[PDB]
This record gives sequence, C-alpha cells and structure tokens, in this order.
Amino acid sequence: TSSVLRSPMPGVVVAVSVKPGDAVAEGQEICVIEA
Amino acid sequence: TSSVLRSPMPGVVVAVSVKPGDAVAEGQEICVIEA
Repeated sequence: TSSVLRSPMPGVVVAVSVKPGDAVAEGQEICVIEA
Repeated sequence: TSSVLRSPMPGVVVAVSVKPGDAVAEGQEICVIEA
C-alpha cells in the first residue's frame, strides 16, 4: 500500500516540491538532489 | 550533476524526511507515499 522513496546518490537536497498531505501523480517531481 | 526524484505512483505523501540544504546518503529515505 505504500512506497518509500530513497536517494539514489550521495548529495545535497536543493529543492523539495511536496509536503505531507499533498497528492502525487505518477511521475510527479518530489525533490532535486545535487551530487 | 543532479537527480530529480519523482513519485512512482498516484498517492498521498504521508511523510517527508528531508528539506532543502540537507545532505543525503545513497539509500536514505526521502519520503513515504500511500497508494
């Protein structure tokens, strides 16, 4: 019933586009990480 | 140089574990989405 998203790399989070309670669509941006 | 993480499914974000400026390790939890 649930998905846990993890970072694919070491880096720094530069943007986060969602907060708890927001809906998401498949393919919708969650965050951006710089290497 | 950068990674864009997207939702793998339609759902609702139930938890977000990072904010801009935080470091992440490979495999570190970003968020949890419920279907």
